[PDB]
Amino acid sequence: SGFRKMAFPSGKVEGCMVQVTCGTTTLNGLWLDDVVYCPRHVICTSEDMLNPNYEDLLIRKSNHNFLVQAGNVQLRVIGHSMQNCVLKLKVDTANPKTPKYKFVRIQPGQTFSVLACYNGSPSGVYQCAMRPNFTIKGSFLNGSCGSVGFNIDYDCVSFCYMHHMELPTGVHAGTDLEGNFYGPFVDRQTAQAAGTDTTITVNVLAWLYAAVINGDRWFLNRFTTTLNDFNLVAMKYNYEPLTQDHVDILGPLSAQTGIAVLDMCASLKELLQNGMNGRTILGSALLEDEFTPFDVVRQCS
Amino acid sequence: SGFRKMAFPSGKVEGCMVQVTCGTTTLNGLWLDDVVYCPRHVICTSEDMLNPNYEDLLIRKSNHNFLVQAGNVQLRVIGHSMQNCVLKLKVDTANPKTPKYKFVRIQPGQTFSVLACYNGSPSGVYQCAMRPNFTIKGSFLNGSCGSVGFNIDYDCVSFCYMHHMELPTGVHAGTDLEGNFYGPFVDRQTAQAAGTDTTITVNVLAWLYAAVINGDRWFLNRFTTTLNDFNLVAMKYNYEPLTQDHVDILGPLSAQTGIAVLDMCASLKELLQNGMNGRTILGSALLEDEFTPFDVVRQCS
Ligand SMILES: c1ccc(-n2cnnn2)cc1
Ligand SMILES: [Cl-]
Ligand SMILES: [Cl-]
Repeated sequence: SGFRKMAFPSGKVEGCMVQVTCGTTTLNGLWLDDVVYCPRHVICTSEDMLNPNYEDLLIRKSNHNFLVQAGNVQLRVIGHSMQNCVLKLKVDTANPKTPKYKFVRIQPGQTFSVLACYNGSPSGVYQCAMRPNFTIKGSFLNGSCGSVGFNIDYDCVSFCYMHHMELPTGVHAGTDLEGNFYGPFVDRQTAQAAGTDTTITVNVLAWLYAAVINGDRWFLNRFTTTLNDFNLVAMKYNYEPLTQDHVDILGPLSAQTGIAVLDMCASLKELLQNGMNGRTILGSALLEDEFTPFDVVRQCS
Repeated sequence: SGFRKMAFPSGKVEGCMVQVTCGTTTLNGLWLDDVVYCPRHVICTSEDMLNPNYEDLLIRKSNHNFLVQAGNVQLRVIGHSMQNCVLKLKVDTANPKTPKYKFVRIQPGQTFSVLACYNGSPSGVYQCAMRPNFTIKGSFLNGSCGSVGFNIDYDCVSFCYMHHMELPTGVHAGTDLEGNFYGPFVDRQTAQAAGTDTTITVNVLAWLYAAVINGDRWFLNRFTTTLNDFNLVAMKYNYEPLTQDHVDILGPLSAQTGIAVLDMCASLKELLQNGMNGRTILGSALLEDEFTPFDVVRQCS
């Protein structure tokens, strides 16, 4: 028993991280087979921050303008191209530690592991969720650009996030591995701000199911609710709408615990009105929204 | 910016994990140089566990009683002995992936990373503190015995923990890598309970520094206090005594923020007496005590 924010083992991603330099700028890159992937903003200088013309800046570069380094080894670049907001440096060696892998774009609510890295060297690993406003709440300092997010299901690494920038409220924005941004953001230093965030309702419900599995029952009640009345209440606390999709997805946890989805919704409505009155759930005094239904089954018996 | 609970990158340890079987029991082992380390309880039947004599059960075993699998490869056991509550299985092959390592014993209040494993295969990684009552709050299911805890300093892995059991309240107990238990526990099926736990004061203060550095400041105040006055409030609230050594360790952070420890104690005093007056600090409605000063300095600089 127990329940914790748990990241994937990071070893397979570790053997892929390198350092990319261009001009006076150093950040991280991702070395798979004979390609290194990194943010395209590595090629910008001082007055290329507001309105860069990336196609114009790239055509002016030669291969020897890019210094790639894996530990002590210097890799040698033999070609370059751009795909959306990601740069692809072709190199003369294939990475011997390349795992089985794939690129996947995730949706709001999904979780993944981040491997934070500086100068091509891993620093730590933690779990994040894609927020409804298309940002993540991470821990990134100067030099962390090019760090990646991933899942590992059944020995295959799925890459889903590459870090590009921090927004004014202290939250983080990036792309998939095909270089398309999550949300309406752009790789320019013009003023930009995230939309107001909301709580991920389906995830909170999954976590209440986890608490019941781990032996907590104090917050249940004898009521139920319609799906519509639930949504009218929950939106007044900045919770995301629960859909029939989400109801279907909680079917297995429902069946294991014998508490119907709409009964558990009634419990959530009550918690929102009352708070916790000194108690905790799985060691938390807030309602947690960064564990998916799939994360709950994986971690629990 | 941002602040997250973060494990060390786990790859140097992932390369050391194997499966060990004796009769019908399977669990995890640690393969370093030409030895495999695992809990001595692997040799026990259900009935043995009620009241085991390990001296006698062990002399009755031989090398071929133990099956050791690294991936799909059998390791041959050529010797066997016991050190305290850990079994040492000598094998014919040195681990080509052995990192630079040593065995260390940690103190209460110190943190470390856990690599949860099942049938010799790494499953997840998370951070824990050694509680004052010598348990940890982990997440473990059957088959997790022999999973290990560790820190990394430069290139050197310091191994500090091996998982042995779950207590009735859902918390976890284990040994160092020399087989000595943390806390007053024994490796048998008998009645055992965790002592009443206490809050780690110096860590709570570290986390208040992290909050301030990340722009959370509401809980600050004009006041200061004394070690003596504070300690008498702490004793009442089941907080550990704060010592002059703790005050010194927090030195870098006092400097960085301009808030002195005894100033921060006044803030903490009010929070214990009054409450959080609703709010949250770094996304928590609890006072968090599982981050050390080093953890905070590491992450934030
Ligand atoms: C704009 C956005 C992000 C960055 N950085 C990424 N890693 N360090 N800095 C630099 C300029
Ligand atoms: Cl998804
Ligand atoms: Cl309220």
